[PDB]
Amino acid sequence: SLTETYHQAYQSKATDGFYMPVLSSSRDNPFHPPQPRAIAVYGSFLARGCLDPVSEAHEADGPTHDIYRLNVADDVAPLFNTGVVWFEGISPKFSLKLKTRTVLQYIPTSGSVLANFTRHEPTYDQIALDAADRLRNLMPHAYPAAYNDWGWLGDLLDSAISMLPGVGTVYNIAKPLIKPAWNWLGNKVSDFFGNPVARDG
Amino acid sequence: QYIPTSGSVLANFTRHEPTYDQIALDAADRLRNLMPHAYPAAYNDWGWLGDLLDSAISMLPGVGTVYNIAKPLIKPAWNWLGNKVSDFFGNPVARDG
Amino acid sequence: AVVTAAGLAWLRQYLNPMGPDTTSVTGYPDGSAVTTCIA
Amino acid sequence: AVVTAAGLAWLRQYLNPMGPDTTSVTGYPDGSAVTTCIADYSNTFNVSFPPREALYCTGSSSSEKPTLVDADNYAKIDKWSNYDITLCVLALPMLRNVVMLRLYPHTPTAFALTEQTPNFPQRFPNWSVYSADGTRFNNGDEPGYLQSYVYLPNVDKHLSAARGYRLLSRGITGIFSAPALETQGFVTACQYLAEGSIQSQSIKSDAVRSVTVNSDGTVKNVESSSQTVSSMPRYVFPLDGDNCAPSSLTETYHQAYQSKATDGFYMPVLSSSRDNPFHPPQPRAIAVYGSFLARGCLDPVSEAHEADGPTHDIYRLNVADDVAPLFNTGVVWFEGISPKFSLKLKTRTVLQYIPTSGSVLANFTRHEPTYDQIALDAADRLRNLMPHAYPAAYNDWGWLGDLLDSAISMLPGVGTVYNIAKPLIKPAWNWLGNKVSDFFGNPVARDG
Amino acid sequence: AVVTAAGLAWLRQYLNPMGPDTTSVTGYPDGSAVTTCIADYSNTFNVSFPPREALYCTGSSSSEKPTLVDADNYAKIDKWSNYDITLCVLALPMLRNVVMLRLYPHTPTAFALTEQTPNFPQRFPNWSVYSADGTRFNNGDEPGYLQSYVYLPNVDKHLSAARGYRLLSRGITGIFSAPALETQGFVTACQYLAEGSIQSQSIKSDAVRSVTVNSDGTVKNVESSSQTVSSMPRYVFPLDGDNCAPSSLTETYHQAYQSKATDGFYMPVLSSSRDNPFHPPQPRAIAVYGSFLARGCLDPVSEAHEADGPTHDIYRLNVADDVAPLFNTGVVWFEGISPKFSLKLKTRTVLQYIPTSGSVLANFTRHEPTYDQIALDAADRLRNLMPHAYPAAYNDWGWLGDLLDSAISMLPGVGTVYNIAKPLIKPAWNWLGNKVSDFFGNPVARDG
Amino acid sequence: AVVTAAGLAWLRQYLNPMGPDTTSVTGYPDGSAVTTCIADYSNTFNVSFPPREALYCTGSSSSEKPTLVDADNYAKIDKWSNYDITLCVLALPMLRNVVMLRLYPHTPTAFALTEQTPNFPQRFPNWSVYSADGTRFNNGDEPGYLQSYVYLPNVDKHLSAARGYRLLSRGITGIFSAPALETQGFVTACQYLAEGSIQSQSIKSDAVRSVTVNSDGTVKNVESSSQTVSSMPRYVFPLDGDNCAPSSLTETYHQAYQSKATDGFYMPVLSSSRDNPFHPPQPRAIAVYGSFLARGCLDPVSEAHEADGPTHDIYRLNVADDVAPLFNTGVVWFEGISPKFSLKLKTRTVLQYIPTSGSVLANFTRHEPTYDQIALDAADRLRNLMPHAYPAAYNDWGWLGDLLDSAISMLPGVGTVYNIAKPLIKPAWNWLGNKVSDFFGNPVARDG
Repeated sequence: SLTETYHQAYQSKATDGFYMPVLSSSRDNPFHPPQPRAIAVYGSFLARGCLDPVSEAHEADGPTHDIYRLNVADDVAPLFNTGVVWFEGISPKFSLKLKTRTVLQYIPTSGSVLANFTRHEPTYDQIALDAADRLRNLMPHAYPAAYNDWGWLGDLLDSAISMLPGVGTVYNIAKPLIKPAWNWLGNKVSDFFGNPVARDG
Repeated sequence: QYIPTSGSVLANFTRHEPTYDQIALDAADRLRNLMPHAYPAAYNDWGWLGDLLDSAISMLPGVGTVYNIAKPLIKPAWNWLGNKVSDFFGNPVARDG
Repeated sequence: AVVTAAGLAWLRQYLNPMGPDTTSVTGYPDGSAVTTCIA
Repeated sequence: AVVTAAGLAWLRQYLNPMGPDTTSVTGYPDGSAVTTCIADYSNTFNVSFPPREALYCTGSSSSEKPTLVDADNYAKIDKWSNYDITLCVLALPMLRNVVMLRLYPHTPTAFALTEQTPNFPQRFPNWSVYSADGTRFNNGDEPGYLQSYVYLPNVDKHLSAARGYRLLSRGITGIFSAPALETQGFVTACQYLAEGSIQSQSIKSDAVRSVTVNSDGTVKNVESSSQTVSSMPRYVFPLDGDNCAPSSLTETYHQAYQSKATDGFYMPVLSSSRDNPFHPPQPRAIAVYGSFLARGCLDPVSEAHEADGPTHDIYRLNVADDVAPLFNTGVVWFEGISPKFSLKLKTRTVLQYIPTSGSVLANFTRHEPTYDQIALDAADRLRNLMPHAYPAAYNDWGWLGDLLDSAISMLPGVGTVYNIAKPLIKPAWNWLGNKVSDFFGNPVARDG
Repeated sequence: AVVTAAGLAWLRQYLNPMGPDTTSVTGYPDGSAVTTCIADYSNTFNVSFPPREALYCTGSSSSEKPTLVDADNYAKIDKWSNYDITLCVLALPMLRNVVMLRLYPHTPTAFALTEQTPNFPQRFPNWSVYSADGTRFNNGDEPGYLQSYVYLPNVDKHLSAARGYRLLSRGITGIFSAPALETQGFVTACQYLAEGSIQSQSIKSDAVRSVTVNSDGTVKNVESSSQTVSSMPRYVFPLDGDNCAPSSLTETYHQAYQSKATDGFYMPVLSSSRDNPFHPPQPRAIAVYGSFLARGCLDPVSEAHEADGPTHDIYRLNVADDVAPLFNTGVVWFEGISPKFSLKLKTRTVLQYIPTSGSVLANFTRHEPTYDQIALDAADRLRNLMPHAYPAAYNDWGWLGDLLDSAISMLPGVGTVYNIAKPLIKPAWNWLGNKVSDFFGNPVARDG
Repeated sequence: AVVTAAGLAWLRQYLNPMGPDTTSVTGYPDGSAVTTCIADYSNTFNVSFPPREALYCTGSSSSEKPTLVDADNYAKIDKWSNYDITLCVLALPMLRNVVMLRLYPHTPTAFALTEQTPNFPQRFPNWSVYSADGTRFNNGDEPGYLQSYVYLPNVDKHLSAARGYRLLSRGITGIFSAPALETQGFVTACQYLAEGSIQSQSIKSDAVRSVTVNSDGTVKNVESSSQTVSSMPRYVFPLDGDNCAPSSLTETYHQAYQSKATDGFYMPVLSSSRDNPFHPPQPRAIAVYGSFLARGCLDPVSEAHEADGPTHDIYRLNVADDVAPLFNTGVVWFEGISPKFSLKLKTRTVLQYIPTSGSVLANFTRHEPTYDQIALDAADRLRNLMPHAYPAAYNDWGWLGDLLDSAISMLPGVGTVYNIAKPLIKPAWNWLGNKVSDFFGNPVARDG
């Protein structure tokens, strides 16, 4: 279902692993106070209830969606995507090395440990935020585990996407952007600028 | 618009063409406060729409402009009761229905 | 720097849903990159 | 005098239904001037050797009882799995039940059917067993082969809510896979027109024979109602079951496709007619013509024996459907297949509906009745040149479109504008020997 | 390379049968090289609300008795006359019985028929009543609608004395009239191909069940002759009765004609085929396809239940005739009609006969087998462009002939001599809004 | 843009099957791309007045007994031989049984058939007698005419071993001879399309009527199984038997051939269609449509009487065969023939087979699927111009090929390269008056 639905979904052989950078879905990232709360997942409703003309008594058993409690409490990062990866038909003697990197900003409370590690340099950059918002819909959902340090990033993708926001442009043309083909399964992979990606890992 | 679930009826009728247009969204946001709330039942196919209203509202968003001046925009008078109706550009609207 | 045909079509169908000119339907111009069906 | 873009797109989707570039569906270029919705059904199935729980008996065992599972006669089928097997897929022009799958212990001499109507034919995930002597299978008999129908339910749902339909294109891909050092086998595929029609077979009636011995009642109603009548009408396919063996198909049709099993197959089912009119949905019982035994009036006989003339056997499939007329019937055989195989069977069927008012289809209409006679003429011309099948991975043909459709579109009539597009030569589709050539002589290196 | 005069005359009489200039009849331009006589039947009828003496019951009341008049249930029909009514005229391709008229108290949801064969269908001046619950009407029931057949007797007389026939053209004019300040109502008209064929429905036979208790006679002839057989063959029309409501017809077909009731209608019934071969006269019972109820073999069922598969209901009209094949079926609805209306129904039917030797037709022969492929190609091309109907007074179209036929005759093939006759644009037949435009943009001011 | 050599050869063999230059057989130019073998059957028969030993009765005399010879009623047939006689040959499109011969004492008013199925129809050397009152003949009745079938056994043998067939061409030559000063008589010949189809006639069933008087058994199974059903399917030819008299044929068809008896005839049976597809061999009972007597539903009748509507009489020939579809049916009459005549009947039938694998035909294959649309278009164009027959010795027409085929091949479409080949004028085939003219005005002096 995920492969059919989402175009940027990543597929490959199990040996390729995966590398998913979770992306935000909003252009703003306001601070929020820590507030752990019990997490749950919406299910599906069974009784139609007032979805059809019914009596007053049956309004109560209207469309009520099942809520699956996880018995886990946490505070979530709003507007961040949910990722899901499947390894299908892998050997039962497998070994997965999971490596997670989570970087997040805090406002330390007075007399707390965080107060000893402070970055007093607040910068402002509207262009970067607009570029990230624009790139949100272009980047693939995942890459092979060894496909870090993409060549096309930074001064080609970021640059070539940097003049489009409004007309806030000083450099006329950086590089035309073509639709990449992330066909990892058939080894016919082309980057954002048509340059082929030979397997380096 | 729908995102069909797998093995559902909607999956047989799919448009695989996602387009991106920031200018159109900004123009709609700008026009939100100018358009009348309703029109006479027979007043479809407005002449002033599309390449006059949309165009003349299209250079204002930021400065994302290539065409210098399209058409100055004047405040319309939608006095349907007294038949003294003027469109967004001062052109009178004679009753066609 | 200029509006596209799809953006203009969406604007027309959003501002004039029952206009006779609007014949074909167009999606929201945001590049959602998902499989969509317009009804 | 020039083929439009819509006609070219329809030609591409008709000749290459499963091509990667084929994303937006386009209707038949005839200018029908009606409100229509084009539906595209893409389905994927994983066919393999079925387990015991997926097998059911077709004999009188499950006569009025529900589908009855095999009573652990699965040992013989495991013995089949000890040796190599044979796969057969038959794509009749039926809208739903897109293909019929058959498992054989070894390659048969013909595509035989059962004389008696089978009980509860099973959709793909479940199979049904048939005996080795060409009869329905009850528990304790000798299994001959397995049979299943690959069913599309959305097609049925949409056909129910439609005033008219017509099949635009159909393609079947057969991606084959097997464990390492176990990839032996050959694949054959062939298309041919089996123009079915609504016919009724000739049956006999029941005459009462009453001997009333009563003194007052001596009517003796011995009336001879044992005449010859016509059974219920069925859509009968004149498919050459006796001539559907692989070798006969290869030796008969020149465009038939043969290759190694690992290459799979990709069959773009074609149409045998130039016109594709709308037809009202009308499901009917599907049957297949057989052969006749009694010559009857084929020799000089009495007026009494003319009744039992050349009556052709009609095999009932116990499946009801509406078929796409004038579309080809396809047969593909996988011979010498390792029993631990896997077949990713993909199907893409695009068809145009006229939505019934208030139906769910009416919300997906698409109104541009384009008209392009050049595209239809090119499709008619190209019918005899395109091969019946290609390897599974041989999509996105370079010679298609700007090269083949252009080299054909200026042939019809005198409707020619360009001087000469490109000369057309006879291709050589020798996939077995790896010496494949296109319609213009360009070689093809294998991409799998 | 140029259309002859005979071909142009035939095209004019085919597209505009009731045009004022159409006086001399011309045959089909195919060079048949046979002795033929062209007959032109012009008939006029005055349809209005029937009195009590013109109404007859269709139920079992007149089963074997002759046509039985309404036993003063005419009070309910007068109550109909208190309100507005609905008229329907259905022009099937039947040669005689040119149209069928129906009176409704209000617009129906579908063009329904009776399941049981009606008794004594009545020709136009007499009507026959049908119940409100879709059944035949006996005295004391609830009348649902009135039905009549408009019959041409000369057509029957001439068809009897002919070796072969073919319909050349047919047109129906519907001049509407009503008292002053009582002219409300709308008129809709639509043509569509209902390609009938000779089919037999599936019926059940009668099995004898004898229990002979005699001591000497204990045969017990319990023979099961309750099999499924085919009824007598009938010419069945696949007309979408459930989809013949006015709104559905307008929303489905683009060329459908809608206007005010006072405008009447003028339907030039067209042909759906390029070839018009001669056919031998062969009257047959006329029936209409319905819908099916039991799915039968549309789902996996036992071999015993395959007999009662998707059997489509066939409604018998109790009318025998020979139909003109490939000619369109027309439906026109007058909704919201004042009950004190008047309809001058004119019909013009021109058809070619091959006279039987010694028959009365042999004295009216006319031998010039002209041949014109360009005219036939132009007629084929123009089928999808001409609207299905026009207002009653909209004869003698200026755009026809020198303008439309010329702008079409150079399209086919490369058979073009003149550089450019006139560009062709899409017309707008908006009779309701009085914004009508021709194929060349010229407006039309109303002439009535 | 130019007709190939294979297409020209096929055209020559199709229009002039018995021409002296026609030696090598060529297939249909459609590019079928299948393995085919062309078979050419040339047969010669010596028809004359049969002796007594060659005559058999068709009545109930030989009902289940074998063919029963005339019990010396041959005196009446000798009395026929005292006067002049009439010959009739009817070439139906049946593959075997190429023609049917009939001997009459005098010219009949129609080509009548027997209502009851005849017993043991006899192949050519043996004839079968039919009574003068249009019934089967038993010994002691009044003989009306003699009938025989001319049979090709090799055609049957080859049709048995073939997957598909199509008739390429057929010609029948009728060389006539008679003693000196005894050569009076006239010959007439005419071709016309009798497009048969697989139809079933409407028959009645047998309803049991049991009156069980037993005290315990009082079931009274009086079930009404006397309904109307369909008989076994037969291939029915709609040949105008009532309109097959010589004078009517001459007055109806312009291309009909008339001449003196000594001139014989030469009929190149033509095809009425542009497409000639392969068909699977499928022999079936052959029958002929007659006329109807009861009008039935042709008039307003009760729902009970609609069953016995216009039911057309179907005459069973008691002969089973497969026919060549869309090929013309030919009739030739020899009137006023001296009874001591002789007819050398030659037949040439060329047809293409698809050989069944392992059959005897597979050793005679000939693989060059040529494609020529121009030849097919020329054949379609020439159908209405060639006369239906020629004198027996009028082979090797000079106007054929370089003159007629060239003067026609540039007409279709705009596919014309040469400026002008030769103007085409209407020929005058007045063989009776010895004023014959070709398509170009060149006279023909008699060569016999």
